Amino acid sequence: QFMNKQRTLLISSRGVNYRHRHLIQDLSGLLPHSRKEPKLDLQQLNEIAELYNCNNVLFFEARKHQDLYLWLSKPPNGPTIKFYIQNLHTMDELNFTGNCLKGSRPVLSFDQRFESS
RNA sequence: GUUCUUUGUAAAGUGCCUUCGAAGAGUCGAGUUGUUUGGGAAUGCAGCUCUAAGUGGGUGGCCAUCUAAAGCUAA
Repeated sequence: QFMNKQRTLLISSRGVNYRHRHLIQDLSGLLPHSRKEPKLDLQQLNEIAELYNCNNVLFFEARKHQDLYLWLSKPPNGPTIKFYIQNLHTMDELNFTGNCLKGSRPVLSFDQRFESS
C-alpha cells in the first residue's frame, strides 16, 4: 500500500461568509482525503476526531465576521497552531483562471528558511 | 362648588417571618435551491430533506449581557 495516510476534518465556526464559504469550497475540494462536517467550545474537536476517526484537524474561527483563526493540529496529541488570515485570495477570482482536475496531490514549493526556526 | 350614595366581615397597600416558587416546538438549529442584503452575501428571508435542551438557550468578548418560538399601546 502506502506509507503516508491522512484524513482531515473540516469545520468552521458560526457567522460564515462568502469569504468563508468560498474558502470552505476550495479547501474542502482540495483535500480528497478529508471529511466535511457541519459547523459548531474548544474541547469537543479531538473527540469528533474519535467519532469520524480522523487523523488531521483544523478549525476556522469567525470573530465579528472578521477574525479568521485557523486552529491546526493532529488529535488528540496535536500540537496546535492557532492562526489568523488576511488578504485572502481564493480560487474564485477572475484573474485566477484555472480549472483543476479533482483530488490530485500537488507538489509543494517552500523556502528553506522555515527550518531556521 | 353644591348635592346624593356611601357597605360588606368590601377591597388594596407597606415592611419583617415561615412554607413554596410554573416561564410559549415542525420551533430553535442543521444541508441545500432560490431571493435579496450597501450588512461583509443566506446577513435576512422562502422552499424543501432532517429536527433539539432545563442550573437550559441566544448573542458577544474564562467573562459580559438577554430571556425566542403569543399580543396591545398615544407624542
